[PDB]
Amino acid sequence: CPNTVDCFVSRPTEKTVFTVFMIAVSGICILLNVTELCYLLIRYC
Amino acid sequence: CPNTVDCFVSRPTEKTVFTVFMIAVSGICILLNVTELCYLLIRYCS
Repeated sequence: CPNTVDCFVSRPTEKTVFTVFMIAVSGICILLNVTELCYLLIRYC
Repeated sequence: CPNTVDCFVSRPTEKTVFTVFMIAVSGICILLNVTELCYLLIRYCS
């Protein structure tokens, strides 16, 4: 590409919406998995 | 034009050759007119 070339993304807003959905659910899934580890690591140890 | 755009000149070498030719001949015309001042001045200086 000569110098700097401007390029344009397809459906940036719709992709952002679905990205936020997947990141938020993954963060929730992390918390749901940490608590189970916390419960299992207070009885045994 | 977005950012910097590359553009290409038509016949740059041919145009440079004629540019040098015009500049050189104009410089000669300058010298050929300065001497006429010297010839005119020495008449009124001596």
